[PDB]
Amino acid sequence: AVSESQLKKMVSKYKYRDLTVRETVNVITLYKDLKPVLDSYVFNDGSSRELMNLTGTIPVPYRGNTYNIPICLWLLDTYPYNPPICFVKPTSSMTIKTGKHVDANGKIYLPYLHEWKHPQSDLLGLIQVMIVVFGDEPPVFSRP
Repeated sequence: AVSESQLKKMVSKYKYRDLTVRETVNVITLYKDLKPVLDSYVFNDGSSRELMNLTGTIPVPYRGNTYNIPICLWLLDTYPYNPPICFVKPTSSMTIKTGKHVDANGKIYLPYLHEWKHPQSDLLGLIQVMIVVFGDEPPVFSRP
């Protein structure tokens, strides 16, 4: 019950709508898998706010097979800086291989993303980085 029409109304509060709606579509439309979501956050029950996110899975060649590495997407109206946040949410069967980018908090803080600044930031690359980092050695593994 959240079509493109309703999406606009949900992302109307955002400042960079044209960039927030184009960045998401570009991905979900290219990776034909990422599903758009809308979750509002609160500051210790002191103040709420509308927030959009993207949850889905991304294939990956490993061990001679095609594994799926689930990952979530976070968005902001402008704060703290501007760039969208990244997070991972694997399944109970999967795990979180601690490393340099895949911390124990399902975070994906990458150097390429840390020092990332538009106009090269379209969200399309934000997903590609993981496709490469996870394409060499997926951390979501579960030690079969």
